[PDB]
Amino acid sequence: ENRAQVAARQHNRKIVEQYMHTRGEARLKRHLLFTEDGVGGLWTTDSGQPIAIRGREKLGEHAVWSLQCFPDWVWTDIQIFETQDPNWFWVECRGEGAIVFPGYPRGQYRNHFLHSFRFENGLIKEQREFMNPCEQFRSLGIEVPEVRRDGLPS
Amino acid sequence: TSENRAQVAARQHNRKIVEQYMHTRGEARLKRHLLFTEDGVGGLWTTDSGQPIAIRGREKLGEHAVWSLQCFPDWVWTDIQIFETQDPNWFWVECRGEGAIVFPGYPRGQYRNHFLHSFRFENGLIKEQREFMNPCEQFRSLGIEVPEVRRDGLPS
Ligand SMILES: O=C(c1cccc(Br)c1)c1c(-c2ccc(O)cc2)sc2cc(O)ccc12
Ligand SMILES: O=C(c1cccc(Br)c1)c1c(-c2ccc(O)cc2)sc2cc(O)ccc12
Repeated sequence: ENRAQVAARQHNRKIVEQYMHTRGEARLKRHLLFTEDGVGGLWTTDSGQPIAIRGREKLGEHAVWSLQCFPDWVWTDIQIFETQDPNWFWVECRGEGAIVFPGYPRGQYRNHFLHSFRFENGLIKEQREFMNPCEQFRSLGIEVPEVRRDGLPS
Repeated sequence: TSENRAQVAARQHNRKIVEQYMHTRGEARLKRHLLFTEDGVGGLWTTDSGQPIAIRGREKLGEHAVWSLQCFPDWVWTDIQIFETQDPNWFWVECRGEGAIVFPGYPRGQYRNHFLHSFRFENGLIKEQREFMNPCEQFRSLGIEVPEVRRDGLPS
């Protein structure tokens, strides 16, 4: 069983690496790193509900959109964490690029990210990204509310 | 090997400290800073301003606990999942948290959120703790209006 666990972890790490380094036109094929029922998406949004893209086909369709609205996106400062689960990885990184979001002025978006990758049978079953949406608000020209700190110590 | 045994031992001990931290609640929070190195850092990495709020030093962490017990009087971490990593001195935690929020100048509220924690260790104690959440949920708990990204132009 330890052999099976070890085997899984090394292959899955390569897939996380490939995902995090997928750039440009290659993003159109990134969904091939998922299971047929794989899910990806953004877990931290203004509404408090995740935005999940469900299914390898819908993920492939969505990459076409992502290529237009984040045309030069790169992940940077990539740190991949294996865990005691050979099928679960976490990634700490930054990301940056132009943001061309429908209905908003073209801007530049930079943020810190955490990604969760869960695997099934050698491919990604669930990818989740977590960030501070306040930085995406700023990139879109949306006013960020400020918590009053006057009464706080520091 | 002897080096592998030392890494296993460090990871097992550090996991116990992460567990203790995550289950520390009530008055015990006043002593949670003893789980840190003398120069340890803790705090909140995701805020409205985009800059972390870092509390630097075991002494300052203990002093800050006094404020934390006033403004989050009954905080609980729930749904705790602890992740060891290939670094015996680096752990991640996925969890939820809940409690009253009693922030100066705001109405008393109830705050619920999802959290990720990072714990880095030195010599058996916490050198750096960092907390990551979506601040929009804390805005809601304080009665602060959350801006809405318009979705009309997006694929549905
Ligand atoms: O930036 C995204 C995004 C980008 C790529 C994938 C995913 Br999933 C989400 C956001 C949205 C989105 C939703 C549906 C789409 O088809 C396209 C974009 S809504 C929204 C609200 C926020 O407060 C912050 C970010 C977003
Ligand atoms: O919740 C906290 C917080 C930060 C660090 C430790 C603890 Br405990 C709580 C926030 C603040 C704070 C700052 C300085 C203090 O001394 C006490 C509170 S400001 C702010 C702004 C946000 O948008 C969201 C959260 C906070």
